[PDB]
Amino acid sequence: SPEFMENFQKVEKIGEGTYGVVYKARNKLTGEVVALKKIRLDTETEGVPSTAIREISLLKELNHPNIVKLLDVIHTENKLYLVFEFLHQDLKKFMDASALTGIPLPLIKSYLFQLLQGLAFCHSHRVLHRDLKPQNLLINTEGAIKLADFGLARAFGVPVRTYTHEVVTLWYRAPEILLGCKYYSTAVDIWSLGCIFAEMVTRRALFPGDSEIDQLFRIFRTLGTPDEVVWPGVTSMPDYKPSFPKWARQDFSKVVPPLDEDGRSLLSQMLHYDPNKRISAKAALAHPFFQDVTKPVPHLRL
Ligand SMILES: O=S(=O)(O)c1cccc2cccc(Nc3ccccc3)c12
Ligand SMILES: O=S(=O)(O)c1cccc2cccc(Nc3ccccc3)c12
Ligand SMILES: COc1ccc2c(c1)/C(=C/c1cnc[nH]1)C(=O)N2
Repeated sequence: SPEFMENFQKVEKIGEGTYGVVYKARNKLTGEVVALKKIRLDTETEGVPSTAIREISLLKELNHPNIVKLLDVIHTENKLYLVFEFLHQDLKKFMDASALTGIPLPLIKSYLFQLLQGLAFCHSHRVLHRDLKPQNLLINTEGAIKLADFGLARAFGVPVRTYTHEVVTLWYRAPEILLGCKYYSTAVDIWSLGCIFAEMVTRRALFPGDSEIDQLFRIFRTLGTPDEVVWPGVTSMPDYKPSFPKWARQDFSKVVPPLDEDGRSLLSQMLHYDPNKRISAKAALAHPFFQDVTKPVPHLRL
């Protein structure tokens, strides 16, 4: 039974994603709360490009406990509304609410483990998220965390220039992308997740840059400016410049003080410069850091 936008009551804005504001809404019929993503279509040059639709088809096929569920799609004139299951909060809001004490370690471990399961599934299904950030990681009352707001390799609808997409995205962007690499791999998601892991532990973003070059310099200042020994081929990457400052590597003992050797070991493998040495989602699940992983329920307040 087709739904119509007149069947949904706006409740409040709950997020700012790649396509603008995300609304919490209530289906006037069932009384069910949902999340709405609006996409403005620009049927100009030729209409909707098959290419973009292909990526979306793969996303549509995804079915996993750690990937937000799409409940319905609503088409209008030049618009597209996606009706999603509503989850309590996103990771950014949760961290902001827990910044005075920080997220308990078992929860950090549980969320990272679940995100790795979600990514392992995506990567084995030809799907990369590409824009991982705390804001698009959704947590529910039952302790689950889910991936949402996937980035497409190909632009789909009309772009939405927000701080989140133009700037925040940069903070979690893999160095090979910043250096203009030809074709990147699923490893770019592992980098993003590694940055998020660090952030959950320190309660502060690891590399908050405001431009690609500033982002790159912030990364070099902490992990050290990469070289051919550490990352074979780095000096020949499209945007690499011999004139980049040469910073020495800082110890994770200083970068993420609270973590023990198992945590640092995992983090180091996720933030490896060489995409070829960066741990895979599947391999990460077997890391000893998750030896005592459980399924705790969070302390959500609003
Ligand atoms: O294929 S649909 O079932 O609509 C669909 C289902 C779920 C998510 C979608 C995201 C973008 C475009 C779609 N299709 C689309 C294609 C052409 C014009 C407008 C929307 C999506
Ligand atoms: O919205 S997302 O949270 O990524 C999403 C979540 C769950 C299932 C999805 C299926 C198709 C397209 C999506 N996203 C999408 C990405 C780019 C443009 C249009 C739709 C899906
Ligand atoms: C950006 O894309 C999406 C897709 C489905 C979603 C949310 C966001 C979403 C966000 C959210 C933010 N704070 C509570 N819920 C939600 O509950 N379901």
